[PDB]
Amino acid sequence: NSYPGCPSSYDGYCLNGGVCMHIESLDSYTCNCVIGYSGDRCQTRDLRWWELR
Repeated sequence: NSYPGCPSSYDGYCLNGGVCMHIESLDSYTCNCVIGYSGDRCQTRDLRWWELR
């Protein structure tokens, strides 16, 4: 499941320019970036159309 969360236990999980979101798949926290950036946060500073509709 997906859940909006991102404590200060990490450290700007999202960098470059991305939002922070908590996951329920394993109670893990992820992040979302934008074109030229994505993955676990914004590490994947690449393209790869990662969007639908």
